[PDB]
Amino acid sequence: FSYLYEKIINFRNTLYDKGFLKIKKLPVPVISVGNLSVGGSGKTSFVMYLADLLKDKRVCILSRGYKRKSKGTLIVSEYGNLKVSWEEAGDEPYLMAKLLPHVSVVASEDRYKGGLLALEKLSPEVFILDDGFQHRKLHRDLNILLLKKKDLKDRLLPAGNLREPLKEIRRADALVLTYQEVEPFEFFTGKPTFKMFREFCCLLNSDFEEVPFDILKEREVIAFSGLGDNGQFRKVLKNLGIKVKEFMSFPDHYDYSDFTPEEGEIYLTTPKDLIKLQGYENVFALNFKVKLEREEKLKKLIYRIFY
Ligand SMILES: Nc1ncnc2c1ncn2[C@@H]1O[C@H](COP(=O)(O)OP(=O)(O)O)[C@@H](O)[C@H]1O
Ligand SMILES: [Cl-]
Ligand SMILES: [Mg+2]
Repeated sequence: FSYLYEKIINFRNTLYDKGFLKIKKLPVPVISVGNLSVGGSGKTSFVMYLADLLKDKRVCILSRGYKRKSKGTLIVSEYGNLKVSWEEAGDEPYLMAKLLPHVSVVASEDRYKGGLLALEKLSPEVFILDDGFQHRKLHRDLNILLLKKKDLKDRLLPAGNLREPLKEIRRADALVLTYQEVEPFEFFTGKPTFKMFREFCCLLNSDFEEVPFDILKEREVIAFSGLGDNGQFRKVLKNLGIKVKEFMSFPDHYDYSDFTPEEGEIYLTTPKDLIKLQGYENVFALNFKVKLEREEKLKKLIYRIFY
C-alpha cells in the first residue's frame, strides 16, 4: 500500500507546490521544526534548544497535541504558567511547557487557529511549529528539517517509516542532522546544514531536580522509556557505561497508568517519561544539553525572519 499512500502524498505536495492549496500566514514570524519519518528525531529537544536561543523574544510553541484528553484549541502554558495536566496537553507539549518556564505553549490541530488565539491572548513575537514540516497550510518563514542517518535508507509508510519521500527535503531552508552522538553521519545538499549532538551530562530526580549520578554507582538500574524509538535510549545507556539489569520498552506516549515500581530498585528513564511519574521516589531521568555545530551561523539565519 506504500504505493498509494505515496500517490496521495505526492498529489498533496504537488497541489501545494503549484499553489492549488491555500497557504495561510500569521502576522508574526513562524519557524517550523519537523522531520520526515515517524519514530523520533530530536524534534522536541530541538524545539527546546531553539526556544532557548530566542530567550529575548516572546515565544509561543504551536503543537498538534498528540493523543491528549482535550479538544479544539488549547493553551497549555502562558509564559511558563502551566494550565493543564500532562494528560490534557499531550506529553511533548507538556514537557516543553514544563522545561521552558519563559515560553507559551498552544495545542491545536489547526496551527493557524492556534496562532490567532495565541496572538489575541499572549501577543507572542515568534511562533515555533512543533512538528510542522508536513503542515504546509501554515506559512513558515524558516523551515527547519531534522534528518537522522536512518531516514536516508528508509521508505514510505506503511512499508517503512517515511511520511514523505526524501525528495521533499527540498522544502527545507535549513537541515539539522541529529543523533550525531550515537549515529554520526554526513549529508551535503548545499543547504545550510547543522550537526546536532546531545550531551548527556545530568540526572534528574522525579521532582525534576538535578542530582549527581552518585546514586548509579555499583548499582544496576531497571531502565525503560516510551519514545518514538526506545532503541536509541537503550544504546545511549550502553555507551555511557550505565549498568542496566533490565529494559522495558513501552509504546510512544505511554501513560504509565499501571506502572508500579518494585521496592529497593532504581529506575532510569527520560524526561518525557518522568513527567508522568512525578513524585515516584526511586525513578530518575537521564538529561542532556543540545549542542549545535556552527550555532553562530544558525542564529544569524534565525534572526533574518524578524526583518
Ligand atoms: N536518548 C535519550 N536520552 C534521554 N531522553 C530522551 C532520549 N531520547 C528521547 N528522550 C526524551 O524524549 C523526548 C523526545 O521524544 P522522542 O519520541 O525521542 O522524539 P521526538 O522529539 O522526535 O518526538 C526528548 O525531549 C527527551 O525528553
Ligand atoms: Cl531527543
Ligand atoms: Mg514525537
